[PDB]
Amino acid sequence: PFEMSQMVLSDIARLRNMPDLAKRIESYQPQPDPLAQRKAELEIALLEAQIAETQSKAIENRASAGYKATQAQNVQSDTDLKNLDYVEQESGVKQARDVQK
Amino acid sequence: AGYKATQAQNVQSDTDLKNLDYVEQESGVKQARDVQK
Repeated sequence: PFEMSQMVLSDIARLRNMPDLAKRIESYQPQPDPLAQRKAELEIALLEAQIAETQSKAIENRASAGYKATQAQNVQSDTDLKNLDYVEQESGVKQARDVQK
Repeated sequence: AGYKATQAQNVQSDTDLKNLDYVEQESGVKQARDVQK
């Protein structure tokens, strides 16, 4: 850490008959930039947001697969109805039913 | 995802109705009901 570098630099300055420069190098306390810490916190928050968004996307994909299976079942039922109607038309059952009424 | 599950449930209900209509048509229940009126 730079704190011990401060001690070494202050000792060098004090030994070379420059005491004022040493008292500065000693009195200097470095402070972190609040903007950088804010940026790091926002980056962490954004990363968790992307994780949540990906989880929600996977859930939506599963739901879409289920609805796309239900649609296939409904299509199969519609196909069965179409086959029944075709059989009735070919065999003349519809004509007989219409004649009856 | 929730709305896409609700849609699946509605599709299942529609399929049940289609099966009921197919059974009624095959068994002639619809013809009897029409004859009654």
